[PDB]
Amino acid sequence: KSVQVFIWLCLILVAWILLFNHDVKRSPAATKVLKCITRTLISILTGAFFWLVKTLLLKILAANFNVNNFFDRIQDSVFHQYVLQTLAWTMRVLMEALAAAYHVFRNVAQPFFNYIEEEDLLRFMIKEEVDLVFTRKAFTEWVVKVYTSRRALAHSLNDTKTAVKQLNKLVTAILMVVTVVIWLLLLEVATTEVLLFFSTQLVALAFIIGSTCKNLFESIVFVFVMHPYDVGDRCVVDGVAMLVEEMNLLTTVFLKLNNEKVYYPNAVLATKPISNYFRSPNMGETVEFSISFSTPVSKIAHLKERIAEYLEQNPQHWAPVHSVVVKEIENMNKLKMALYSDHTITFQENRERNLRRTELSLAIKRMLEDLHIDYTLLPQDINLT
Amino acid sequence: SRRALAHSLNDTKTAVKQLNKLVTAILMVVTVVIWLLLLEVATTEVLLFFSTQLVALAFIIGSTCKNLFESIVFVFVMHPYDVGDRCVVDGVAMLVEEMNLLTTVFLKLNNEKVYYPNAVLATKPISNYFRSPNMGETVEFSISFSTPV
Amino acid sequence: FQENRERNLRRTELSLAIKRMLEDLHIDYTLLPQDINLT
Repeated sequence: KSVQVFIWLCLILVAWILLFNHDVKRSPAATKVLKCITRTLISILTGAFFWLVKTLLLKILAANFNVNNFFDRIQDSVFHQYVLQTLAWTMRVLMEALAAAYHVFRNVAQPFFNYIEEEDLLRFMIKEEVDLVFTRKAFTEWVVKVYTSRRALAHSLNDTKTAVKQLNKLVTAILMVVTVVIWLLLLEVATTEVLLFFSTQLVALAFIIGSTCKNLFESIVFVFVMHPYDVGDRCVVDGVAMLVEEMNLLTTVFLKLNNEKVYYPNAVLATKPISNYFRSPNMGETVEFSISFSTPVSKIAHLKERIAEYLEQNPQHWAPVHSVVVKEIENMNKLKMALYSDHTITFQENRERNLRRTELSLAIKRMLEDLHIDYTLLPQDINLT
Repeated sequence: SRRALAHSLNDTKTAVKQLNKLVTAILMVVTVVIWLLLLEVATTEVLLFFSTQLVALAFIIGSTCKNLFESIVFVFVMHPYDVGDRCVVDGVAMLVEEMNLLTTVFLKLNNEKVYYPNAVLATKPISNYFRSPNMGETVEFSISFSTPV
Repeated sequence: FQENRERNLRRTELSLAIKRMLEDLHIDYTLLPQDINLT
């Protein structure tokens, strides 16, 4: 549409120029109005070119956001469509897009059949498709997680669209003011002195509002170019974790672990480190405990073997890889000990991570209790009088 | 090691490609404006209005391409580290993941992704484990003052 | 230090060796004696 209107306007301008290109001076009054009209056509042509470049910038930004998120958005949409069947166009579909779902899934599954019914999937989709898509409780949990992910993707898309719309409004206002001033200058109504007075007032005001649109530009380049995080991702700033809520050009709203709303200046974040749990791979875990310096090495080996067995017998929560490291020796009476292991998920699920850490700590406590590992304070010698 | 070298080469190629795109856009805008000026279509007053708008916008986007230039001179000229090398910043170790013109992605010991502004790193010390020689070790323990020599 | 896991394991092994060697040598640490006057 933009190129069509641009060609329309340019053809109109050239046609007008050709008609009056001939040197036919109807009257001195006609010349002034003709010059004013031509200046108006040139000014509106410049405005149309500005609009074209503006929409080009907006479209390239939208395409960058698409390459960033629309792939996962379309994947989630396809997964949801496949699940529903078992039980651009992609951008439009994404924009358009618990107990009840679990009940529906259970009803679809054959009675007294915990595993997914192959016949039901086959009748609704091909066997290969069903296998690729693939415990009633596990299926319900997966459906709930997929729905939550789709909702988060929709919220992220809406936030990005709102930010792009606000940026479009701002740049359109800038274009409007630029084109009106361009038309005024072309019309040549103001004399010299007033023009330089306007110029000096303009450089003054330019410094004034530059002191702020510098921060604005930093914020937009931060949110767009670096793109450290998306909506709904858990991030840590200054050592405190929080969840992204709203993406604005000048600010970003975050929710702390205590459901406390926080407002941040986007410009400041550009000068601070940002960590993302959602984008990070499976995260590690650390536990701390201490034992006596007199503990035999055999007990330490037994504890290591028990830890390895416990970790390998629970793959769903902890990966087989693990390590036990001695930190430091305190007066050769206390031996600092720590265990390192990796979850099967990231820190995004804070509640699940905390529960798993508590379970691991309880397991370590029990295992230490059975092994009879004891810690004793340094003996004190007392001389009576 | 071969996989790490391939990843480093790919990251360097991607950074060079992005820099090429940026400089090519700058060249394109420069040449179009040069052609427009040579054609001599605009009159005087509009030319100085364009000039003042240009110096204004130049300050605006300079406030940021200054940091951009600092980041590129940091990643290229100093070249403190490569992809896959373990580095320590502010006393915390991490692993290089992605090399971007404006930022560098690092992974902490807990497999925690971190994003840094490349401009800031230029003003902070950087230590590289991969490029360093064999490292030392220290252990701490205490004994009684009455221990015989 | 690039191999953080290997470095940590080697440090732990060295610490255990130091612990054992100190244990065999019978090196002991004692807190400063405290004098108590009853009433």
